Amino acid sequence: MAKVEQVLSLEPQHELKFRGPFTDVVTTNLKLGNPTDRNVCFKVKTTAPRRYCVRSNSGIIDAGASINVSVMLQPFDYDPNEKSKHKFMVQSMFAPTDTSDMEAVWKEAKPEDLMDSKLRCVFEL
Repeated sequence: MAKVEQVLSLEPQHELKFRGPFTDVVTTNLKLGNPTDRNVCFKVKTTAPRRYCVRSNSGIIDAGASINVSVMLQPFDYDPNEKSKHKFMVQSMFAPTDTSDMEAVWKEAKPEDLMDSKLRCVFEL
């Protein structure tokens, strides 16, 4: 668990993308914890090769650990996947232009998010 109010309080849409996604707002706000459908846990690390974004729908909650902060060791956990070459703070090289956008998100407001959001969405593929 974590600061339900400080960290999980995602409802204040102020500054972020543009508005509240349909699936994300509900799924994110609804799933303020267990990100799986089956099994009892929070996260593990290793995941399955989907190349579409850790879904963790199968309830391989052990698979849905690299979702972000859920991890306990590292937000990247790219250990077993050197070919894929991953990293969370370092990810700005792989593409994530949003890294510089982090400060710009609140500084520039939505206008900056819309640009970096559309940019990351297209780059992510």
